[PDB]
Amino acid sequence: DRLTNKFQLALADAQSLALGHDNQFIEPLHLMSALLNQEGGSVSPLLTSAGINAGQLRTDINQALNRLPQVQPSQDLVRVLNLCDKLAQKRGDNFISSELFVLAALESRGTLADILKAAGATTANITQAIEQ
Repeated sequence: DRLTNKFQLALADAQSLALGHDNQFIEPLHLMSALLNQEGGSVSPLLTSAGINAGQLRTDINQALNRLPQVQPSQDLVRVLNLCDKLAQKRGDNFISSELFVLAALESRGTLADILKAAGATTANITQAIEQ
């Protein structure tokens, strides 16, 4: 799609994570975990730059993943990805990058947004990190 190759690869990993954890749906949480674990990925350094502890974030995200029902993208994920698209359009980006997911997730309510807020993320410090 309009997604960067790195973002597409993280999505594939998110699917593997959901499968490996016996979850029926790939949730924004799965993608965040994949992005946090992506060597050379943009998400971890973006968070560190925004003043958010990426290490503790993956722990809280893993805790949330551990709470999901066990038994394929969820509508939650489709929704957040749609906002990523709109955000890329508003910022004038040619493609949808991983950093936008952090911003879109923060503005999409639900568990991931709650975790990000508690971790110190705000539309302001994430947007600043993105522009930087």
